[PDB]
Amino acid sequence: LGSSWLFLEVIAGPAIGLQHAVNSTSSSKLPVKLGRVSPSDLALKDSEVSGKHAQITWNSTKFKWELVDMGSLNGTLVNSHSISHPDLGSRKWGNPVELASDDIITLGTTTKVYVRISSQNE
Repeated sequence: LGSSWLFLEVIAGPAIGLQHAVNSTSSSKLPVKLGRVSPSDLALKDSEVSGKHAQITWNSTKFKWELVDMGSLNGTLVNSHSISHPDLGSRKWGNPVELASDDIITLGTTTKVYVRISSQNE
């Protein structure tokens, strides 16, 4: 580790108090996993998310941070905007949406996680 830093915090769900962060130098450990019950990184045990709603993974090539919607039954809205669950019946995995500092995700009825991204001079 040692490059950049992303931090997230569950603001309203059946697990208020879960936070997720990682460095831009993390490879197979970076891709976060927000979900109800599973190997996911955030435990949002809300019926809205059968198992996993969404996650995050970014690129250091174009320095971009985007999240995806794994079977977005309820849907994952970024900054109050359904960016990856635009098609219900489709339940498509969706394409990675780029998140930003001060953003906000909602993968259910009220489960909303704060999106923060800060650097680190090491």
